[PDB]
Amino acid sequence: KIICRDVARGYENVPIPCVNGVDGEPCPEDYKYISENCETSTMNIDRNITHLQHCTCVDDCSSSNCLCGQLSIRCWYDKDGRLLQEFNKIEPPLIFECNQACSCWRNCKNRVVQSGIKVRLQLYRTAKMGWGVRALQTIPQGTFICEYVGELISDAEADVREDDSYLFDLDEVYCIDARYYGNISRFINHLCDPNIIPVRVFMLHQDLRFPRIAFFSSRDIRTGEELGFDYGDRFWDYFTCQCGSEKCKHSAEA
Ligand SMILES: Nc1ncnc2c1ncn2[C@@H]1O[C@H](CSCC[C@H](N)C(=O)O)[C@@H](O)[C@H]1O
Ligand SMILES: [Zn+2]
Ligand SMILES: [Zn+2]
Ligand SMILES: [Zn+2]
Ligand SMILES: [Zn+2]
Repeated sequence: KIICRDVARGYENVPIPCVNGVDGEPCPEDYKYISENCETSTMNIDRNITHLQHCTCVDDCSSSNCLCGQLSIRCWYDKDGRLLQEFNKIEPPLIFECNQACSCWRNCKNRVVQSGIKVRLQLYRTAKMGWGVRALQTIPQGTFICEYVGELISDAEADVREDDSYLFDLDEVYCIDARYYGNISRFINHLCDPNIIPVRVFMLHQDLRFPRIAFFSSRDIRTGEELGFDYGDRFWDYFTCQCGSEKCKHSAEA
């Protein structure tokens, strides 16, 4: 049987199994699973602790006076760590989580992304799109899913790389390249009917060149459902969409 118990090798809060019920391809081995972003050449990230804006809260950061919440416009997390229904899912705001400069505790309410993966996912072989990721549980709208993790590289570097299949733009542009080093998010396919959205988030640094990319569910997700986001019209403008949705706008057909 083609199967891996945990492609993350214990690095995430939960296992991420792999299965293939479709064809003869073994679990992918042509990359290195990493749970946090890496660098090869240095990006010279502004890690200066004194450049962090931070809050003075000594409660759990649930009040509207939390500076970090104000930097985000408001804290968009409800009491359970889910995005509020009012969250702009078309044009998400930048999220500034609490950090090591804040007065609050590490368990405050403004630290969802930095607390890591909580939902049960599976790497699996799709019918027509290669590998994909699907839910092994129901997941309410607004739930943090996973971060787009990979190798941070410059625009000029991305421009000369052989394989652009695993690039996520941090638009002056830097990219996250998950080709050689990446997490579960490298396997998330494009869907014309998407159920997750990427959100830019700041945690341990606030170097605006380098937002981290957090996927949140955009609606309730059912068990077994493939996870997917909108790669965008510019990406689509070699191969055509196989999402198979009645709404597909990028197939060879339509
Ligand atoms: N909607 C879609 N239709 C056809 N291919 C898709 C797709 N979304 C993603 N892909 C494929 O997946 C690549 C992005 S990386 C996503 C994981 C990939 N399916 C894998 O097996 O490793 C794209 O280059 C394309 O090959
Ligand atoms: Zn606060
Ligand atoms: Zn806080
Ligand atoms: Zn704070
Ligand atoms: Zn489609």
